[PDB]
Amino acid sequence: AATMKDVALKAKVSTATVSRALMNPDKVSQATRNRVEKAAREVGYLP
Repeated sequence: AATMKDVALKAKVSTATVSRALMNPDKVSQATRNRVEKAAREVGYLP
């Protein structure tokens, strides 16, 4: 019962990134970007 928000903290992404992920999902670092994609399937939750 995880959340895309909880993952941000786990991957120390950025309160703005995860928040922008719905506005402009093209600012995350390449490396951090690949992790998010995979991390998204794991949690499979991103309202």
